[PDB]
Amino acid sequence: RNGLVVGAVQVDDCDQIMMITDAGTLVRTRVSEISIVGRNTQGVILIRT
DNA sequence: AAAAAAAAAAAAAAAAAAAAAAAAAAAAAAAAAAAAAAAAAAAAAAAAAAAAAAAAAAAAAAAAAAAAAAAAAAAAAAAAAAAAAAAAAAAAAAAAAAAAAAAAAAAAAAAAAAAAAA
Repeated sequence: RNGLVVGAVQVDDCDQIMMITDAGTLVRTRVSEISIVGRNTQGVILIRT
């Protein structure tokens, strides 16, 4: 897509754990995973960084 | 023959070092277990190969979570001042091969001496 290019990382997570992500240019963040709903292997949703 | 420096007399100031003996620790150098790594054998799971198949991307289309707009408000990060940590550049150095000067052994031959023959 215009926004999405290449799949990067896959992490298994429960419904109350956080996902910390990093960017190549000295940027990161810590997000709560409650606010995103599972979907069936075909879709694009929420931009977190 | 003039200048300069060493050394020695005797009361003063002030320092430095080598070993013995026992018992414990701390460096520092070795054999020797012990496991990576590598060479050279047989051996055996994976790709190949082929036929056969059915599970998920297309396609229609609603709708429901969404990313831009608007607003208010909090305050992370960036650049400018200073103040420390830590590493190349350059120069210096102590043993260390090279050279030169003095001590001990060497015999050739003779002065002086000691000793004895007729």
